[PDB]
Amino acid sequence: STGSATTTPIDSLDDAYITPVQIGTPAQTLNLDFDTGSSDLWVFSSETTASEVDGQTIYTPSKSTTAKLLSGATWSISYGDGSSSSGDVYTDTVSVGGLTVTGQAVESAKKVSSSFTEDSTIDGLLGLAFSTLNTVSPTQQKTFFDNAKASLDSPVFTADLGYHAPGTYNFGFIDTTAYTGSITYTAVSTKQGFWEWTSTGYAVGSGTFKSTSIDGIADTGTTLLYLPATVVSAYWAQVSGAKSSSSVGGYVFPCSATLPSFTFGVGSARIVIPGDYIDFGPISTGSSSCFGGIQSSAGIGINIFGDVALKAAFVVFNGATTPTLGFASK
Repeated sequence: STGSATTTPIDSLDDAYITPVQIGTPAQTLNLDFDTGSSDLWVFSSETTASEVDGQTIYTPSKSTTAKLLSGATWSISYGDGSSSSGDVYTDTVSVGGLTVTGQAVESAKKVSSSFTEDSTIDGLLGLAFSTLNTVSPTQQKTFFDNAKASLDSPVFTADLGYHAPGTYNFGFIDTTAYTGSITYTAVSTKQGFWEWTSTGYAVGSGTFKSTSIDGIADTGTTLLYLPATVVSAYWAQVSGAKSSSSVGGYVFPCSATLPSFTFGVGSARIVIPGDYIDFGPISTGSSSCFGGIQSSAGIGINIFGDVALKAAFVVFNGATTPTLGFASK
């Protein structure tokens, strides 16, 4: 089997991407944030505290003839941005782009943190990291990809995120018309539960490539590119007037600036992030200070190849017995 679904930016900045997902019988379609940096499929639901729902579409398990409470199971998750959610668990039929999994754990939110309530465009998350990170207790549950894997034509999914435009998540096949050149594959460590890999270096604009190992994670659920402070300083030093602002929370730059590109290495190959992709717009409405799309990871503990980086590539998440990542230009 295969599946193919369009993913759409939630706003004009590409802060996140939503992908329609069919849950239950008859189908309830929710728009979920596909997150290769986490491993829970959770949804706003009829069980979510009413004051914490503001415009999201909810899953109502009592209206699904295939829903079954997973007795005793609870979940609770915290994300790198400080947001969180928790609740109980049903199993139900879940379909993405024509690919159907029966008995998928659907984690129903009883509580969500304010940032989720305040974003009416995201009805939940669909985790695509390794199932070892799934938070369901006392019986850890598998991700949608893990459950689908055996049925797929090939044990892979691909992320083709758009810049200010829709893109595609495919399951079970590699669309050879969706990229240019060849796909360069690179080794993955699953020791932390992530799609963790080592970039071979970087360049700023037309500058020379610096060969240096940068370990980080391919994370579709993180907006920005978080890299070591040395690398980030080298980038922003090429933007007149850019500076790190403690009060704003990162590097800002004059909105009148033209940003240089940023290149990262994948083996001997190179992925170029155009300068435009690094502009996240005014820090507040009407400001002439703009927020940068490349930020320091120094306070995170891990480097994160988020959407800023991934949207410049066609990305293969190869879930074979020994997982690998592939990157192609497009």
